[PDB]
Amino acid sequence: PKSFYDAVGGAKTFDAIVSRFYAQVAEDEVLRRVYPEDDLAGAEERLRMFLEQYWGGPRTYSEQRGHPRLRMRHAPFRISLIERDAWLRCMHTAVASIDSETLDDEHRRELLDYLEMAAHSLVNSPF
Amino acid sequence: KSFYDAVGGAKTFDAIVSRFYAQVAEDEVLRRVYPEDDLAGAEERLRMFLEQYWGGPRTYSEQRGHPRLRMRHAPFRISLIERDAWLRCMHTAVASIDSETLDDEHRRELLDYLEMAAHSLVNSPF
Amino acid sequence: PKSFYDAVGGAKTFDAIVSRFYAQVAEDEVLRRVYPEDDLAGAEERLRMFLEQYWGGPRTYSEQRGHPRLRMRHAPFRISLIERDAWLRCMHTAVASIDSETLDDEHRRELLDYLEMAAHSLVNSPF
Amino acid sequence: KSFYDAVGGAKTFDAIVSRFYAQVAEDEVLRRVYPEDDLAGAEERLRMFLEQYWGGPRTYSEQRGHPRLRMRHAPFRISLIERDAWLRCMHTAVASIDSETLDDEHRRELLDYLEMAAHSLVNSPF
Amino acid sequence: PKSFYDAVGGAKTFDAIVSRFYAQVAEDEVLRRVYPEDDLAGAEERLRMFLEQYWGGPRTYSEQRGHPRLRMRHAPFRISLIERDAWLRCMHTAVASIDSETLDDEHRRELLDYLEMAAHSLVNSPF
Amino acid sequence: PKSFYDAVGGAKTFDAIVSRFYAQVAEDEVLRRVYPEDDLAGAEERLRMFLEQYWGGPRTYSEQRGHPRLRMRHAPFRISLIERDAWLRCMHTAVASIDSETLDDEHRRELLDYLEMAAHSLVNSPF
Amino acid sequence: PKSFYDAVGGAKTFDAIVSRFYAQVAEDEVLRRVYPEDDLAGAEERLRMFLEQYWGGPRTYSEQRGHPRLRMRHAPFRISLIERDAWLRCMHTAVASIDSETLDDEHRRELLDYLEMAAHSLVNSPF
Amino acid sequence: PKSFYDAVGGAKTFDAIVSRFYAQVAEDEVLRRVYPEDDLAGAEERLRMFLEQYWGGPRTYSEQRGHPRLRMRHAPFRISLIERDAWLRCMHTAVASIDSETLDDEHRRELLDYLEMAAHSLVNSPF
Amino acid sequence: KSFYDAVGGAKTFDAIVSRFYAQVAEDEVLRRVYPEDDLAGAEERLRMFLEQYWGGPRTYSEQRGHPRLRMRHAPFRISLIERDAWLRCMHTAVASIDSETLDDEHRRELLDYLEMAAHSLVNSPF
Amino acid sequence: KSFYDAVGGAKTFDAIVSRFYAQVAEDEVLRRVYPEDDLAGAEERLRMFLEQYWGGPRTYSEQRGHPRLRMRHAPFRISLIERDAWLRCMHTAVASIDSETLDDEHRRELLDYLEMAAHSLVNSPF
Amino acid sequence: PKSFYDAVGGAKTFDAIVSRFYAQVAEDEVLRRVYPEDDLAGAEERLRMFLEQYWGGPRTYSEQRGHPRLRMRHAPFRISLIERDAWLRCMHTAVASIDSETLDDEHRRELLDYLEMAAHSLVNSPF
Amino acid sequence: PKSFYDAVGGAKTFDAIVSRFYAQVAEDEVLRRVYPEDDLAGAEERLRMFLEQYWGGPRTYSEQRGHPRLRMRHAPFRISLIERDAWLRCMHTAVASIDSETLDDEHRRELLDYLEMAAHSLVNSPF
Ligand code: HEM
Ligand code: HEM
Ligand code: HEM
Ligand code: HEM
Ligand code: HEM
Ligand code: HEM
Ligand code: HEM
Ligand code: HEM
Ligand code: HEM
Ligand code: HEM
Ligand code: HEM
Ligand code: HEM
Ligand SMILES: [C-]#N
Ligand SMILES: [C-]#N
Ligand SMILES: [C-]#N
Ligand SMILES: [C-]#N
Ligand SMILES: [C-]#N
Ligand SMILES: [C-]#N
Repeated sequence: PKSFYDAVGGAKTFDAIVSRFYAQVAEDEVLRRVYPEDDLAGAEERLRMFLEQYWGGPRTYSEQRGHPRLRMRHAPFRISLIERDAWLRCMHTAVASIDSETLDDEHRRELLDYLEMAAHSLVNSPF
Repeated sequence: KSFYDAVGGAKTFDAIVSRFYAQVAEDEVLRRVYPEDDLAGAEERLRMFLEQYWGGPRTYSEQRGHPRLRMRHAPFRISLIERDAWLRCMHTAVASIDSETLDDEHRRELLDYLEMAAHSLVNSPF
Repeated sequence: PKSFYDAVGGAKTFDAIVSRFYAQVAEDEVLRRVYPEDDLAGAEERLRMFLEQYWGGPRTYSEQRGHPRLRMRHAPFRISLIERDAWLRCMHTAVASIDSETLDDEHRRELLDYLEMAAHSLVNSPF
Repeated sequence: KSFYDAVGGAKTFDAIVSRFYAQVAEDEVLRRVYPEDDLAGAEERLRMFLEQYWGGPRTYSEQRGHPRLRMRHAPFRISLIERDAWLRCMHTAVASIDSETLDDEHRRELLDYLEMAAHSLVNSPF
Repeated sequence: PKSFYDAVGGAKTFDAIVSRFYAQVAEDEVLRRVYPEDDLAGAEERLRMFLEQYWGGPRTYSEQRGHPRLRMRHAPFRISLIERDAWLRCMHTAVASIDSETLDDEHRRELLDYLEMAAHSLVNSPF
Repeated sequence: PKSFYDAVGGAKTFDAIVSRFYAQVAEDEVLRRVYPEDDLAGAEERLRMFLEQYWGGPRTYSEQRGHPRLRMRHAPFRISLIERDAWLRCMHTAVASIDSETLDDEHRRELLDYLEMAAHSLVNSPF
Repeated sequence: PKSFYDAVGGAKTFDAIVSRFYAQVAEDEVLRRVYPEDDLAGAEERLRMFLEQYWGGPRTYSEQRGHPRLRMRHAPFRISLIERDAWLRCMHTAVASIDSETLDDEHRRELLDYLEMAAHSLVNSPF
Repeated sequence: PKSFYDAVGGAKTFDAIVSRFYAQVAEDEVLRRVYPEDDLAGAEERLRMFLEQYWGGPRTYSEQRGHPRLRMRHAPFRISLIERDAWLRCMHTAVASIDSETLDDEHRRELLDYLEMAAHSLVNSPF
Repeated sequence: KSFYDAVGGAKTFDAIVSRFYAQVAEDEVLRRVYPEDDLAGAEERLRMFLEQYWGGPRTYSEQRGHPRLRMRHAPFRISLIERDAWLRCMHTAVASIDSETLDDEHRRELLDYLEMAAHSLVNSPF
Repeated sequence: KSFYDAVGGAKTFDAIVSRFYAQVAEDEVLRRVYPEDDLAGAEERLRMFLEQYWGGPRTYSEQRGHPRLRMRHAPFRISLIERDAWLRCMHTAVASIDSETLDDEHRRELLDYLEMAAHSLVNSPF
Repeated sequence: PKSFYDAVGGAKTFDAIVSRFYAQVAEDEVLRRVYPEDDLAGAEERLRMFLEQYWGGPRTYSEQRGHPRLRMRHAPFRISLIERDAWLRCMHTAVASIDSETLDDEHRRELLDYLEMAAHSLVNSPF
Repeated sequence: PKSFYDAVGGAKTFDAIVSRFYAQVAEDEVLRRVYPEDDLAGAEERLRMFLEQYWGGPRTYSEQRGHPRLRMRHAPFRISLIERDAWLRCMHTAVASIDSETLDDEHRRELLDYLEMAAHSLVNSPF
């Protein structure tokens, strides 16, 4: 279709990204100890639902979670440039794992531009 | 041989669920409850769920994860009235399938399942 | 202008109501099992913040928790008429413990009418 | 006026549940699922629950604690067959109450609840 | 004659089936959400012990856990055809991983017949 | 037949005993440290159900929990004479709180003889 | 005499400071974008209660608001260096309006050192 | 009585102080949110053991816990003047509950002086 | 009647444990493991524990809390050697009590208990 | 170098444990506590544990998992009577092993251990 | 270069040993049941920290945790010869994975000699 | 280049800054009392790695040190306003030792703003 979500391959693509992302998080010395060790599956699910929604996919995230209120969702954690950069490192790996046939050069840039902006907007701590 | 295969698999479930969701679209009661405009996503997810439920492809759980139907319906006020409207549309959809595709035994099992599941999802007094 | 909140004695009144409500809950065969055993302090605080906001007091609740989304916040719990009635019993006890000088008949009635309707609107289970 | 008082309260619920459980005793399907002999305790617990549910005395939760119906039914295999037999018996018991006592709207409300609750408690394929 | 347990290679075989089953579970989007994430080792062991006993091996299971009472042990979980099918998928691959020298065609048949019947018997939910 | 259960006032009596016992348990320097502190309500309920069943009341305990297997259910805890004595002190207080019209002298003596014997039977540790 | 609160003039002084502070906030281009849009009366009350309690005066703050969680209560708002500085300007203005007889050199310096450290510590945003 | 501990009545006195102190904590708006709600028995016990040891009594505290290292022990907690003042308020109440024959004016003063100083030494946060 | 009362109550326990801890002070193996000087506190706590264990006053748990003997012995290296020295001191202390106070059956019961308890507290290979 | 190898390894532990469990089968006290008939699995598991404990093969943990002996003995009432019967039978078994295979130092070390462990496993006043 | 820590490659080497140790622990049937499943990252971190300090590197361990007090750290666990042997197997594998260029034959002997003596010193249980 | 780290000269710049910083600490009357007593070599290395990572350089800090827990890591040390100011003096001196060609006015301002905020936020002591 027309939606960014469908253009990039819909649910299959977002599951692939968020899934490979959280696998990176597991091996990430920084983020390993940020994400609640006991709730890894649920965390992945919420991030996927959110990104699906954001890019014009299902609006399930909002029905389940409310307005994103990301600032307040991340308030429990001390996110400095170090966490921001680790998150982006993991996400860049995840996104780079998607072939160019599925994910355009134009769609890739748009996505990465958003992620880069969003991650910085959520920094809430000097260390 | 799975139920899914026995009843004609993908074509049958697409026929049922597309006919069901075409009805929802024109149903006063249900239009009020389903998200406001394009029911394309709702149709896809329902179809995928039923296909996996009856032994077909596992693409529902692949795309939506472990089923948590009560929680997924929780945002919506499903009273007896919505339940009955849903069941009417679904009975209509199933009735559109011929006896050669969906034999009497499989028809009864499918309908028995859907009625009880629909009752089990009622989550609101109004 | 005079707010319902100030008219009824503000923070002090709402703290009396909610604390006494939560003390009744602990004593209630139905409800003591519903409220998470390990988070009664926070639970009490969130209800208090919500009610203070609803009735014209501080708007901290919305800042901290977003839109009330009460249906989704109660979704984790099977609330039938039995839990609704037990909730109203406890709340009625709590409200009755406020004197009439503080909470006059008119404001008492308005409060109780709201709580009755709100409790009825949160029923989400047959049993 | 609670629903409980409107329909005649304890007198009515004892009449409904007495007549219900008298049928259970002779229903081969249900006789097999209920504990093997004296159905007095099962009758008393179902009656107490219904009385509390509809706004009467709190004896049920005082004696039984917070309602946990799915878990309390979990030891028993309640398939569609048991559900239907339970419902048949309940309808038959409710039909014994006159219209002066249980008017049309209340009768409908009660039956609607019981049908929905029974579907919601099915917990076995056979 | 020989026990079923000894005939198929006893503890080593049952350990292999159940550990491979449990690794499949972790990679199963349906089932990884159903098994308590904090208790996977203990859950594996209990299944292992049950199976060893059922097939004529050590009766430690009964000593430690009492009668199987599998219906009540599974009551805490909503097991529909979806979870039943996912369980059978994971178990089928685990069993398939045992070679024919260890696990006869006749024995393999008998084991699988039982697991398929038992998994179906434990469905307790419409969804 | 007349059950001991009915003779001593049935569900109401057993609820009063077990509820008062557990309130003693909370003020007990020995026992408050033995009972998992996040599970006191479920603990109270299971003991109530067992005691109702033992004395000829509802057989719900057996349905929900199987055979009592009290030895194996207390195996997780180090029960020495110190814990036995503390348990009995609290239970004696709880039983003493029931009036003589509800619980007459001979039923009281029978109930207490059983509890004393049962408490001693669950001793599993030297300290 | 004894407490910092009494030494500096108590309720009188803190009302003078915070009222003058929050009258500054109302006209402040930076801060009016961050404080909740209209009536700053509740904001002033809460800040004043907090400061009064912090310095050893009445415990009204915690009685009405609970245990201080300043980071979380500020988390809804974007407090960058710009807002921190703006807040400190208003506060320095407010403190400078108190004469030396009421707030002597020693207490003035102590107060301002604290406010400086506190404000810096509440920065939670890059922009 | 030659040791401070013995002079003031030993174990009985210290149990009474710390017991009553912890009861005050539970009623304290500031402090009940600071002490982990699932570990109150243990926390009371550790403080008792520490205080017994500090004042010339049993040296069990250091056997069990090592060197006090109170600063590091309190590092997980934001202790500002507000928490310091509330702790001291609860402790003054506890100490005041002991008669003067048991704890005479001279020992009371030494104990209070120490507790005031120690609470101040543990402040680690601006709010 | 409690074991505690049967053996003469406080006087007997004070006699046993005082004589026990007087031995400890001169036992080179035990002197090395008990904290370095005044064993008055250790003696008090052991006595209170044993008095409560055998049905006497609850002073032990009142002052010390719920018993956690393994954790309380954990700071100390109790090998077979320390276990045997402790047992010998206790045997010697118990032998100081006459048969009129501590009859043959209660003596055996006490000794059997101490032996079991002492073995269960060994926590070191050296 | 391993205690297991020093005492003659598999042959020795099979010798000790087989003769031990032969005694068990004929022991009134023990016969009552071990599972009612074929002591074959019990013998196997004890042997494997002792073998692993003393530095031999890891077959025990491979087949049985992390050791949890207290919990594994919990189902059985092991009073001092059962402890003493077990120890007698074990001492008999060990005494059937000659000094050249099990020298005086390894014998004492083995017996010290078995005594301590058996004492630590008493879990019942009767 | 000078300290043992530098001689063997410092932080890099110790991270490799401990990390590889903890991977072996996860596949050890004895030890995976001993280490708290919910705290593996922290466990590895604390062991790394301790070893780094012990061999003359950073003294962060003592700053954060105090004197090692390893007997008391291990008291919560039943460490018999079986656990001792499993630990040493895992650690020997981890150490053996370090090349002889990084870890001298003389430094390897010294490291392993310490580890073998320490593991034995921490045995605290018969089974 | 594009990362802050690269734009300001990367490894060379950070080594120069932190080398010059820690050379001062050694002879600083205030700071020498707070840093571990002798060889400030490890401290310097650790601070450098941290700042390099923080500004988008190598991840060597998290690789060797884990996730930043700066508050906890400074917890052992009494950092009042005096130590804060002494630290900032030494750091401002080190930063001033870098020429404008290497370290932009723009980048210098950003770096200094961060260091001031970070340092203020790490104050953990009244004295
Ligand atoms: C900047 C570094 C970030 C870190 C360290 C981080 C970390 C976390 C953590 C620890 C959680 C809680 C996990 C859970 O329990 O759900 C979370 C939640 C979440 N994050 Fe992030 N995150 C970062 C950035 C982002 C970004 C850039 C996005 C979107 C573009 C995002 C979207 C979400 C969503 C949608 C949730 C779930 C919110 C909910 O509960 O509904 N995060 N994040
Ligand atoms: C009782 C009457 C029912 C009503 C009024 C109802 C209504 C809805 C609505 C409004 C949604 C959200 C649609 C969207 O995504 O925009 C939904 C989702 C869904 N429904 Fe129903 N539904 C009913 C019964 C059922 C039954 C009986 C089933 C299957 C047995 C079912 C299966 C599903 C599934 C699989 C989803 C998607 C869940 C997810 O993956 O997020 N529903 N339903
Ligand atoms: C009908 C019976 C009700 C039951 C059984 C019930 C029970 C609960 C429970 C168990 C929670 C979770 C406690 C927590 O952790 O926060 C909760 C949350 C809450 N409830 Fe209720 N409740 C009922 C009705 C109401 C009503 C009538 C109101 C308002 C008038 C209300 C307002 C709230 C609020 C504001 C929260 C916190 C939501 C948040 O997280 O922000 N509840 N309730
Ligand atoms: C679906 C068909 C049903 C069947 C076959 C069934 C059967 C049973 C059985 C066998 C028991 C245990 C009886 C005993 O104590 O010996 C029971 C308990 C109970 N049932 Fe049902 N039941 C059904 C539906 C319902 C419904 C619809 C309700 C209420 C709306 C209900 C309410 C209860 C209550 C309150 C108990 C006692 C729970 C307790 O306090 O332990 N049942 N049922
Ligand atoms: C139908 C799909 C099934 C699902 C989703 C499922 C899931 C579960 C879960 C979540 C548990 C609790 C894990 C724990 O011990 O903490 C469990 C326990 C257990 N399951 Fe299943 N299971 C299924 C089928 C089966 C089958 C077919 C068998 C036997 C052939 C079985 C045997 C057991 C046993 C023996 C336990 C441990 C009971 C105890 O606590 O003693 N399960 N299962
Ligand atoms: C001798 C001292 C005793 C102690 C220290 C003790 C303690 C405990 C504890 C800690 C639990 C587990 C609570 C939980 O986490 O669920 C428990 C369970 C239970 N206890 Fe006791 N108990 C004692 C004696 C008794 C006696 C004498 C009886 C019967 C007269 C009894 C009956 C039960 C029952 C029925 C359960 C629930 C088992 C289940 O899970 O179904 N206990 N006890
Ligand atoms: C750094 C610059 C600061 C800014 C921009 C700021 C801004 C705000 C805002 C917008 C609110 C919510 C206002 C409302 O209720 O409508 C608030 C609340 C509050 N602030 Fe600040 N603040 C700052 C620093 C401080 C400092 C330094 C303190 C005390 C030392 C402080 C103490 C408080 C308190 C006690 C509350 C009320 C918390 C509650 O009970 O809900 N703030 N602040
Ligand atoms: C200044 C206000 C204080 C606050 C808010 C406070 C709070 C706390 C909290 C929350 C804990 C952890 C509870 C636990 O799990 O053990 C704790 C531990 C402890 N506190 Fe305090 N405390 C304060 C002052 C003091 C003072 C003045 C002393 C000594 C006179 C003290 C002695 C201790 C000891 C010995 C522990 C246990 C350390 C251990 O784990 O061994 N505290 N405190
Ligand atoms: C096995 C040989 C034993 C040795 C070497 C030993 C040694 C010790 C030592 C060194 C202490 C600390 C003394 C102090 O306060 O300075 C202690 C405490 C104690 N011991 Fe033993 N002990 C042994 C066996 C036993 C036995 C068999 C019992 C009781 C049956 C026992 C009961 C106690 C009690 C109640 C305490 C005080 C615990 C507390 O409240 O902190 N001990 N022991
Ligand atoms: C104190 C007297 C003892 C008695 C009466 C006793 C009795 C028993 C019994 C009845 C069983 C279950 C047998 C079966 O599987 O059918 C058992 C299991 C076992 N016993 Fe003992 N035992 C004693 C002491 C010991 C000692 C001292 C050890 C080792 C030092 C030991 C090691 C084991 C082991 C390893 C098992 C198998 C545990 C498992 O893997 O499931 N026992 N014992
Ligand atoms: C003998 C076999 C051993 C076993 C079974 C064992 C097991 C454990 C376990 C389960 C923990 C708790 C993990 C945690 O921190 O959550 C732990 C902690 C620890 N162990 Fe071991 N360990 C053994 C030997 C050793 C040895 C030989 C050393 C030193 C060379 C050591 C050093 C440590 C340290 C430093 C900690 C963390 C202490 C702290 O909390 O600060 N362990 N061990
Ligand atoms: C406020 C004034 C400060 C003082 C007095 C101070 C002092 C110290 C001291 C004494 C240490 C331990 C040194 C050692 O390992 O021997 C340390 C560690 C450290 N500091 Fe600071 N510091 C201050 C501010 C800062 C700031 C602003 C930063 C970064 C923006 C910082 C970053 C670090 C790092 C990364 C460590 C090592 C943490 C670790 O990996 O263990 N410090 N500091
Ligand atoms: C549902 N649709
Ligand atoms: C159900 N009766
Ligand atoms: C903040 N005011
Ligand atoms: C212990 N003495
Ligand atoms: C054990 N034998
Ligand atoms: C800190 N440096």
